[PDB]
Amino acid sequence: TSEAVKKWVNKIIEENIIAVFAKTECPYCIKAISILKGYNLNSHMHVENIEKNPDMANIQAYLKELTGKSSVPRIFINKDVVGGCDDLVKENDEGKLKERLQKLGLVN
Repeated sequence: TSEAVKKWVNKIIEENIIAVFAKTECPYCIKAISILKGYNLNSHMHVENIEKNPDMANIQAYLKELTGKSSVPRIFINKDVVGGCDDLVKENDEGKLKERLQKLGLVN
């Protein structure tokens, strides 16, 4: 159950190069996802809405164990912690996001 939730989160992060944990009607989730889709990352992206899930609290606690925060969006790229939307904005603006994606063969 604790194990089940951890395995499920892990599976999301490990099966998808770009993994975003999000919730319903959240501007910073929407913004982050929109930025990532701007790199045409769709084919390698998975967005999980964790608010529509009976185990929301457990998922958030685990995301905090992994990354230091329980808030959404929580963004992983090839298993590495990017963080939230503000972290993504900083990486994108400073060229770090593009470099990440280049190394993954995702942007030419």
